[PDB]
Amino acid sequence: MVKQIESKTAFQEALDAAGDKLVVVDFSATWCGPCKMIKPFFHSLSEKYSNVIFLEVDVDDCQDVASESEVKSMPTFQFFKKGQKVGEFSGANKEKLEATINELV
Repeated sequence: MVKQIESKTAFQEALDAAGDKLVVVDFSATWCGPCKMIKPFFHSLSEKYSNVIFLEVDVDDCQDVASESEVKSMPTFQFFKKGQKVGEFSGANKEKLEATINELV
């Protein structure tokens, strides 16, 4: 389903552990309306796409991770393959989320 990532070390470990699998990271804030709107879906997609690793980073708790990641809006989705960022977009756009998961593997 979804793993909460709570430090830069945990982030790097998850990217390393993923091997060749696509990783999708939701940079989110609990208070933010579009994040509330997408949250159950990000979850649903994670069950439809069971070979994809789904991560969440709370930007208010993990401010250093959010800074490093160059986040400026929420939700922001970043996509990784073998440690490399291969896609990114923001907004609670379910169609784009699911399609991007398919485009990147």
